[PDB]
Amino acid sequence: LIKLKNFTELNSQEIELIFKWRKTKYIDFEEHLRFLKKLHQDSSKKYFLVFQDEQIIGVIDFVNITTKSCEFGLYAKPNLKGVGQILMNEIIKYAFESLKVNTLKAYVFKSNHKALKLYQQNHFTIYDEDKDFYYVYLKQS
Ligand SMILES: CC(=O)SCCNC(=O)CCNC(=O)[C@H](O)C(C)(C)COP(=O)(O)OP(=O)(O)OC[C@H]1O[C@@H](n2cnc3c(N)ncnc32)[C@H](O)[C@@H]1OP(=O)(O)O
Repeated sequence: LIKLKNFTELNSQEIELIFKWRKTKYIDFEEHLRFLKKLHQDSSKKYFLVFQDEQIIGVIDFVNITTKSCEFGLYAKPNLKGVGQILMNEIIKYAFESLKVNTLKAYVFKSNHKALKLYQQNHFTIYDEDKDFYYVYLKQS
């Protein structure tokens, strides 16, 4: 039902679509392609387009991937609501089962209450804070 499409396999329609989330100019298109090219070359980052029954519902990402940890991010398709939990399920499953990391980490601006609540609901704990960010983690064991 829920499937992950690696950014390394995106087609031009998908690239067009997702980078507009908030007449494509050549410089924007070219900058998106250069990003996708870096993803082909960098095993420490992985971005996925997430599908639910052949409909796009958001993007998830894992960066600073090591054998023990990673950072993650998520972004709901902007016309959809209530898909954060699905994206979070996928993030945790993929990190624990596919990357096999013990620690999942993120940081978010303190004003991002939607994201914080979602992380807290999935048993994340705030372990640090600076002027801009809260830093959260979840450990498998
Ligand atoms: C790459 C990155 O940007 S990573 C940083 C995190 N990602 C982002 O900030 C990207 C922009 N934001 C998003 O894509 C979305 O807002 C997401 C994915 C974070 C959340 O999406 P959704 O789950 O669709 O949002 P939704 O409107 O359902 O709200 C999620 C929950 O927070 C709750 N919430 C909303 N506002 C508040 C608030 N002020 N205080 C506490 N909780 C709140 C909702 O009631 C909801 O509760 P539930 O989980 O009990 O149902």
